[PDB]
Amino acid sequence: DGAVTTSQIPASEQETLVRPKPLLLKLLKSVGAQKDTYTMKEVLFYLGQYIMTKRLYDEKQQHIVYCSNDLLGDLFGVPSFSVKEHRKIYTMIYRNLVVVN
Amino acid sequence: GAVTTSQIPASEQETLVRPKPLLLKLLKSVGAQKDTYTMKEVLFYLGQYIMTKRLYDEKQQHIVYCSNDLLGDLFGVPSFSVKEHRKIYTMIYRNLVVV
Ligand SMILES: O=C(O)CCC(=O)NCCCCCCOC(=O)c1[nH]c2cc(Cl)ccc2c1-c1c(-c2ccc(F)cc2)ncn1Cc1ccc(Cl)cc1
Ligand SMILES: O=C(O)CCC(=O)NCCCCCCOC(=O)c1[nH]c2cc(Cl)ccc2c1-c1c(-c2ccc(F)cc2)ncn1Cc1ccc(Cl)cc1
Repeated sequence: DGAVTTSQIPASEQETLVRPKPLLLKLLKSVGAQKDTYTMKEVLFYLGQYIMTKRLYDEKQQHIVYCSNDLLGDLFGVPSFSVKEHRKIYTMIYRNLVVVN
Repeated sequence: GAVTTSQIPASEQETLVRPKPLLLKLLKSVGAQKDTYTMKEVLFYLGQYIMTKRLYDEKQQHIVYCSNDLLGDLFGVPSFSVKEHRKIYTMIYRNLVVV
């Protein structure tokens, strides 16, 4: 299973095991995820998959994602965001999941 | 899909190309349906291929290790930097056939 690491977020935090809520789980499965429980790295991996495959990044500024009017925009609750602002991105993903025990 | 740059003239990114069979197969493995693409479109599918297979280095995410992968056979290097767009265009241009 794919996973991505960032240098901006503590390791132990990236390794948290989590259970996506239904909308998020549906998004992940739409890009090939098979399971119900993931580390946060694996969640970041499949969301990268999704952004890429729907070409949500802006053609001119490819670090800006326009998620407005898209399921991702629903989940995150913003029209757009920068892929450089990782803590921000973790904050947005968190309300869409439950931590496992 | 489609993607573009700014180290390469935008006109040139729109150039219409016909990948050779191995490169075409690589593109088919990530969902490309056509025989001919814009260079932008080819780049887009190559970026997807690299993302999906995690060819990029874990730490240095702008470095791609293609050694021992079909991508390496095509490109003829074991690694390269995604920031060197001309070098990447050149590698792709060597893997086309004529429409
Ligand atoms: O040329 C330059 O100057 C810059 C080029 C460059 O450095 N490119 C490197 C791209 C590396 C991509 C590695 C894989 O990344 C991911 O899996 C990933 N997952 C994400 C999920 C979200 Cl919600 C947002 C972004 C990404 C993302 C990604 C992306 C990305 C950009 C556009 C796109 F369509 C897909 C992914 N770029 C870097 N990353 C790494 C990353 C990891 C964790 C976090 Cl919290 C944020 C970012
Ligand atoms: O997290 C951070 O702090 C910084 C991260 C960041 O800035 N991310 C930028 C967003 C990534 C953009 C994704 C869309 O890009 C592509 O479609 C693309 N296609 C390629 C084909 C090859 Cl052979 C190599 C790289 C890419 C690539 C890509 C990538 C990339 C990096 C790692 C990866 F696994 C996949 C794509 N990063 C930027 N790009 C843009 C780009 C466009 C044209 C050319 Cl000639 C070179 C690069």
